[PDB]
Amino acid sequence: AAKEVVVVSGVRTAIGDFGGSLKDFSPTDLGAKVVSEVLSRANVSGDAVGHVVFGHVVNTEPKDMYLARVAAINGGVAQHTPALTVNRLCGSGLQAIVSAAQTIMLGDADVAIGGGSENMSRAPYTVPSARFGQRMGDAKLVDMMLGALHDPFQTIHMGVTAENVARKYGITRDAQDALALESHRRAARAIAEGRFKDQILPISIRTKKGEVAFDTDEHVRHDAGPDDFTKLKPVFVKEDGTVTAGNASGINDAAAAVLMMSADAARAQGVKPLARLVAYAHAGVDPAYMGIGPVPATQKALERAGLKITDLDVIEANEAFAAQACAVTQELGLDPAKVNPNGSGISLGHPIGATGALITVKALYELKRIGGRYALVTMCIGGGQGIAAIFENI
Amino acid sequence: AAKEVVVVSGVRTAIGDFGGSLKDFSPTDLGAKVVSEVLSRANVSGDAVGHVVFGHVVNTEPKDMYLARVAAINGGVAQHTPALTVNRLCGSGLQAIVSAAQTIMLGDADVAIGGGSENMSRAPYTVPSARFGQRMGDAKLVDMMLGALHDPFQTIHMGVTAENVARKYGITRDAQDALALESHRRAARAIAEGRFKDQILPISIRTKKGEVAFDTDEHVRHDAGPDDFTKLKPVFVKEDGTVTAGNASGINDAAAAVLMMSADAARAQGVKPLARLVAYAHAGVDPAYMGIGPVPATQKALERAGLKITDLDVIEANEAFAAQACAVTQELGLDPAKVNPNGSGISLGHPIGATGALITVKALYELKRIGGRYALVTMCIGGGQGIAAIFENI
Amino acid sequence: AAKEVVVVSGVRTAIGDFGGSLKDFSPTDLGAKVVSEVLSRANVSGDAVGHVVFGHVVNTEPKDMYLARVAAINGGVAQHTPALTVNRLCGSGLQAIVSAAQTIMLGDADVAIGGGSENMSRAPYTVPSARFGQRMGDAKLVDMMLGALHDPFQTIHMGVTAENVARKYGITRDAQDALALESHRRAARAIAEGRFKDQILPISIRTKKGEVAFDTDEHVRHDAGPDDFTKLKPVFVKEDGTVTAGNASGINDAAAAVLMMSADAARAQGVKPLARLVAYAHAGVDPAYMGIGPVPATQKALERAGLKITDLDVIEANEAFAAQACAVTQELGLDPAKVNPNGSGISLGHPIGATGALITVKALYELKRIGGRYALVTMCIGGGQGIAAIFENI
Amino acid sequence: AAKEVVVVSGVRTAIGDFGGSLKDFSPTDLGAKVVSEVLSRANVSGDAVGHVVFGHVVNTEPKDMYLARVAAINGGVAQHTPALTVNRLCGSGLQAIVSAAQTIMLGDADVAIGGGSENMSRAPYTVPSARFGQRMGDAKLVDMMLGALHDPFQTIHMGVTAENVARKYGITRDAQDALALESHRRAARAIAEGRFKDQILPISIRTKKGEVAFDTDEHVRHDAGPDDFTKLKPVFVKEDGTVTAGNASGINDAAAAVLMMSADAARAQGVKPLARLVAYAHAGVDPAYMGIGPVPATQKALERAGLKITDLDVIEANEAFAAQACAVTQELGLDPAKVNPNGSGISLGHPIGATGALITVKALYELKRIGGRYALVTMCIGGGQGIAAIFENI
Ligand SMILES: CC(C)(COP(=O)(O)OP(=O)(O)OC[C@H]1O[C@@H](n2cnc3c(N)ncnc32)[C@H](O)[C@@H]1OP(=O)(O)O)[C@@H](O)C(=O)NCCC(=O)NCCS
Ligand SMILES: CC(C)(COP(=O)(O)OP(=O)(O)OC[C@H]1O[C@@H](n2cnc3c(N)ncnc32)[C@H](O)[C@@H]1OP(=O)(O)O)[C@@H](O)C(=O)NCCC(=O)NCCS
Ligand SMILES: CC(C)(COP(=O)(O)OP(=O)(O)OC[C@H]1O[C@@H](n2cnc3c(N)ncnc32)[C@H](O)[C@@H]1OP(=O)(O)O)[C@@H](O)C(=O)NCCC(=O)NCCS
Ligand SMILES: CC(C)(COP(=O)(O)OP(=O)(O)OC[C@H]1O[C@@H](n2cnc3c(N)ncnc32)[C@H](O)[C@@H]1OP(=O)(O)O)[C@@H](O)C(=O)NCCC(=O)NCCS
Repeated sequence: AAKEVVVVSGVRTAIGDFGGSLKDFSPTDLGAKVVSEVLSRANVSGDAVGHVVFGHVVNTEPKDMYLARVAAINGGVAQHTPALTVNRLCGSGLQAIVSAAQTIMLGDADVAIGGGSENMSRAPYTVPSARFGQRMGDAKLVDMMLGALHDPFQTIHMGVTAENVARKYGITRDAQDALALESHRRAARAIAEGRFKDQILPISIRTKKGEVAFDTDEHVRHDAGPDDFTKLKPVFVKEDGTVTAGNASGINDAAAAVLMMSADAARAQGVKPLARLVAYAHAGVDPAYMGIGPVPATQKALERAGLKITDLDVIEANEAFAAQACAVTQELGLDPAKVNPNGSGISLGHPIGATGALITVKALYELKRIGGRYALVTMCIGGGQGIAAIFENI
Repeated sequence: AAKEVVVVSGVRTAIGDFGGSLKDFSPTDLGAKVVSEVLSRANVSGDAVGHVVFGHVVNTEPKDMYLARVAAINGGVAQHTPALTVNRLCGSGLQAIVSAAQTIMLGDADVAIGGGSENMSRAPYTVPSARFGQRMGDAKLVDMMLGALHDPFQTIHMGVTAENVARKYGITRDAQDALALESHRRAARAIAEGRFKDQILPISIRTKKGEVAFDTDEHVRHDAGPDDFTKLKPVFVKEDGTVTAGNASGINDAAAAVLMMSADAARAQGVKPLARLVAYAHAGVDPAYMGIGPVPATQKALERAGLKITDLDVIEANEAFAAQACAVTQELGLDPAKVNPNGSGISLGHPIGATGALITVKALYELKRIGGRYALVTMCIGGGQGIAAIFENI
Repeated sequence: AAKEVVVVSGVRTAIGDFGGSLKDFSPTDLGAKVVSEVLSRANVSGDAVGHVVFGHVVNTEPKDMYLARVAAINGGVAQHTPALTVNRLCGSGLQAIVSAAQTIMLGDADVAIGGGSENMSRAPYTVPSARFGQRMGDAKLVDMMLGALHDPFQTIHMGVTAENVARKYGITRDAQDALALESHRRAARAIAEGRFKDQILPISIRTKKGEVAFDTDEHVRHDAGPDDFTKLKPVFVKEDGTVTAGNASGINDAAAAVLMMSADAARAQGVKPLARLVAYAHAGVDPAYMGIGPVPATQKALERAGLKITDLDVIEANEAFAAQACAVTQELGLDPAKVNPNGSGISLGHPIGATGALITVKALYELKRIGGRYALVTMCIGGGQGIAAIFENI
Repeated sequence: AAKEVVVVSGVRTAIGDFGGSLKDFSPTDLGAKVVSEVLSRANVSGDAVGHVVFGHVVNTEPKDMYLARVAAINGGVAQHTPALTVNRLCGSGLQAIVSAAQTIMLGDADVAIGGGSENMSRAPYTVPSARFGQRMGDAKLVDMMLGALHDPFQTIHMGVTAENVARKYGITRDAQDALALESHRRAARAIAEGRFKDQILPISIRTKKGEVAFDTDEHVRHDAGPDDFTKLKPVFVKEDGTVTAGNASGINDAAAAVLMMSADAARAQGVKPLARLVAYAHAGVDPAYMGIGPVPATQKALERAGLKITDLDVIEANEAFAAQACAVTQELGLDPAKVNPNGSGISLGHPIGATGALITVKALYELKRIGGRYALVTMCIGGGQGIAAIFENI
């Protein structure tokens, strides 16, 4: 049998807007900041880490091809610790946590860090013709940010797959704008009641008026009213459109990480843990319907966990698009009060490579706030996949 | 305990030169070719795959951020199969195989494909200032290929870290050029004797003279003598250099993959496999001496396998630079006659993300050629890492 | 002897700021607008124009290589009229007027249009490596705007030559900021008293609040006080600097044109002319001291005209930099009250390719306002030249 | 009246192919070479030049906006000499000579240099969105070479306007290919007989094999037969095409210049000159039929010279496309045996901005070869123009 994996500590940055407060912080900078902090929060020496795994999708500079290693080293981890970067698109952050946990499960390590880091503001343009030349004719500057949001098979924006999911599963424009408005309100509540304070690492943003601490998710609209959403126009299809800029998640910058140990190593260190890993699962779906990826992934994870949907006190199911999150809640039969209690992608943002690790942090801190037992963390994946993990508060 | 992992089939493309015969084949195109071919070789249906993992470092286009999923789908793997892309720099190809093997070891899958794909000819240039503009003053087009070959801490070419290793471990220029020459002669002999024919998937390269079959590693110099290497000048340092273009590996394009099954699925199907996985290990080292990463990784892997250096019949240790390949062989006490019996990176090329999977294929087919039992696959990793795996012919 | 050249009509746009009101109007768009207007103001059929010549330096798109022809055709000139684009850097606009006048002097035409057009906001970046490729290493995005402001011989900004002129000719920082402040005030006066109303062609700038007329030179600071200038720091040299962002001309967008006829053709058309051409002259100087180009050019033009500095009632001597305009006024012994009566480059802006034609328009309308006889129009030229023209009110 | 203009000396480079032997020589480098050489040929001191005018269309770098001044200064012309760059598209080279001649005709100078320089291999790509950014979505790298070959009104390649002229003037494919073949044979004969040796300035082209002399127009096919042109397909229209790569001119790199003096300065110095300028003329035509621009220009020039078609011993009418070159010869009634006796754009190449000056040199040296008296130099101009000049051997 495989060893048990304990999550001793976790942290996240505040989520920055596209072109906002974190646009000057590279992904390796953010990665290192969260690495150093989870080491501190867990009281673990950087010399005792067995593995580092980071999720990350859009390379913004050469260093990013070394992201996990740079975040680890500059985060204070000894140079003898291996470092891996993983890309499962929007699930990369949770995948990183899964991969790090596997090294503990398999006995290759008894300490491992799993996280993600992404700065979409710094997403580059590429010139595929620049190495060997165009010779003649106009060439293209390729938007790698928009390219990461396009299905590679039909070359359609991820939002077109959201419309496919809305049409197929019967999700109205009214229903989408409902989830969007509430998400903003739950998040505004969370920021007001301070539910995010402990999990967020503040970052001093060197402004010209003197430094200021960036410690609040800036995508949230605190004045949210339903007219703000009904006035918007569908962005991804010309006819019979329903997905808008308002009911679809933002594009954002952020990083997050968790530190994990084997059950034995955590016992022998007097660390007060957040939770323990119960199970995980992966699934693939039709790429044209990638939004409902979380449904089979969540169902397989419950099977491995020996649990039922009704045992889940906290559900972090990323709101990539209101169109698909409604169908996920509907097809699984979830209690919308237990799903994204404090908002998600629509309100908080979607720093794709980091989202999976970031919402794992949310789920665990929510479990402590409410004294719950089981949390589900799931999200959809461009190209047609889903990923899901279940944690137990302890 | 952990389930035994069987490698039933493997394949690689021939290795194309920089700007050479595969310059027109995208990484996802190459990846799909090898996926479809390992499936046919293992006699496994595209609908029966538990997981796909591909190593890949330098994104050449948006599709590449979906590389594993595009290679799997366009290789004929059903859409219900999860796909993951991993980046551990030059170790990514072998990491992909380890990651895929781990899903079998952990029971999440009984069939998994591990591979790697890289086209360095198609490595792009980025424009960091394109999205938000430069306003005034010259800007830069950033070479992402060279970027992937620069240590991200000191911002020095990997070749400089090769000089550090040569200096520290007493690897003379004469010794480096002797290894480089012997690598070309071994590869030229392997080509002439047809040792690679079975493991190579031909690719039809549309030429204006009509289609021709690309099936021979074109970086190899078949009439090389010692003077061809002595005449070259050091390329990476201005003073006291030893590393030349001739005793450094090439930059290349290729793909490779292997198909793995749980031992029980292999028994039941009645396959005639290549090998079983015995053990694997990772290691981190000083980034400035990344070339000796294989030493601690190989030692940790022999420990886990309960094996000794003398039990190894075949060794594929990638020749990133003769400077480090010599130090690796010297520090572990390996027989140079058993190390890379048919050449390696200096003569065949180094298609970064695919090399680890590619040389695994080479190792297993060489085991079959000599009736050997154990093979070691190991390689150094930029940023200061090593990776190693041991296979048993069965 | 050579025929006499009459200026029957002229016009200019308001001068736009770098990134300001005209950033969406290409140079051929502005060129055509001023072409059509001078035809109207002169009551000349587009079928009766013998030549069109336009000055223009920085190509912003392929069309600009056809600038004179596009401005003429889209401006309403018949397709049988030849069209020439000329580049004498900052003197291009006056050069265009000179070249057009020469066709009348030589009897090749008895109707000709001379003008200039420039949009520095739309100045492009180039990629010299893009046609045949960089192969490897970082390449450069070249700022063609900044490149046009750099001396091609020593590769120094035009402002460094201003410091050379200030040092050599004894122009203090106090003296420079004095001319700068007054220039802004004279211009603010001119805008207030409406002196520019008749010469300016308004351009409707399609805003989202409904269209608005852009008819006022927007570089001018109406609140100008000497502390605004003394607080600034020298921009072009680190030591012993004196040229600042405040005493140096702006970079701007604008177009202007004049319509000219032979004396006979103007007689036989009942056109009420602005002025007639008296003489012109060219000079070259040390490129490192290009600022004092106007001095020898003005002296040679007076010789050809048979006039003295004291016969000039209006002087338009472009204020490229306060450092050089002070030396020009000083070395020629000019009455600063007669020099730039309504401001110049520092206050109004410097749309380089159009400036020469634009300030000719100013000089002629000032001659009418004050009932004067002779006007001088001169300017310095990057690379080390000067150009000057003298007109007579009639 | 106007002063008589004497061409005392002329020179050209050999014409390099696109991406060929002159790809590494900037336009200002080529311009300076010919400037220094016409000075040496005329036996005139660099300090005795009244004006310099250079034709140039496609800026390859910032220096090119200073092209005439850089060519003059680096050609050894004293800095007191004014320098002007002119752009009349393919007519720029001849326009430069006319503009320079006009300063002599008008008395502003007794010595002037007229030339042209273009390196199309070095034509750049622009990035219109680089300065202020693209924010989101793909952008373009704009090919400025192709841009200079597109009519700016209908946005069609010049080759499409060649089809219009072929259609309208009944120029068959057979007739176009007959002209193209004969052009190569005439040029190949001229090379073999050494007719160009005296007029060509060799350029040492630094090769890895050692420096070699570039002194032969390398676009010429010396073993061409009718089948080489009949096999080619139309390149510019999808239906009913006639214009091919074989019967269209090349895109090329070269420079040329001539040195002119007033007749009195030539008398006094005792030079042995090439020719005197007799007359010149311009014309505009329908942009869609720009290929017949030379017809009205040549007619207007013969009128001014008081000459007839039959008085012309030599004719250099640039072969932009055989389609228009045939129509030009047909519409004026020229003897094809006198038109381009040694080839033209189809065989020798078409280095846009330099062609007009280059073929002037060719015309004057051919006059000396046959003891002819009068030469016509004419060419069509994109945008719908023509230019023509007549010279007398003396
Ligand atoms: C939906 C999408 C196309 C919108 O992008 P955008 O237009 O650039 O977003 P912006 O905030 O800059 O502008 C949207 C406009 O809608 C309006 N809007 C958006 N959300 C709103 C809200 N909650 N309330 C009121 N108005 C809103 C804004 O006023 C805004 O107007 P402005 O541009 O004048 O400021 C883009 O965010 C997207 O692609 N989302 C999906 C991302 C994705 O695929 N993630 C991975 C999937 S797993
Ligand atoms: C060393 C390096 C900078 C050379 O770049 P390159 O110029 O593109 O290399 P090429 O093989 O294409 O050609 C180099 C020149 O040396 C010569 N050359 C190459 N191999 C040779 C050999 N075995 N013998 C003699 N000459 C050789 C080539 O002929 C060529 O000369 P030429 O132009 O006259 O034909 C580059 O290959 C490199 O960086 N290698 C290291 C790869 C790496 O970092 N891998 C991962 C690190 S863990
Ligand atoms: C001088 C030069 C380097 C300054 O460029 P710039 O810094 O981009 O100009 P900007 O207006 O954007 O900024 C200048 C700053 O100085 C200050 N400044 C400039 N002029 C000022 C004035 N008249 N009053 C108060 N402040 C002023 C501004 O506040 C401004 O601050 P901000 O950036 O926060 O807004 C540039 O305009 C230049 O090159 N001028 C010469 C052009 C030339 O060579 N022409 C051809 C010669 S023949
Ligand atoms: C026509 C045009 C589009 C062709 O572009 P190109 O492909 O770069 O032309 P190239 O000469 O380099 O080669 C073209 C192909 O035709 C062939 N070719 C060229 N000339 C040939 C000839 N005389 N006979 C047979 N074949 C010929 C080349 O060999 C080559 O084939 P390959 O690749 O197998 O070697 C381009 O030359 C053009 O636009 N010309 C018009 C120029 C112009 O506009 N001047 C100003 C207008 S006023």
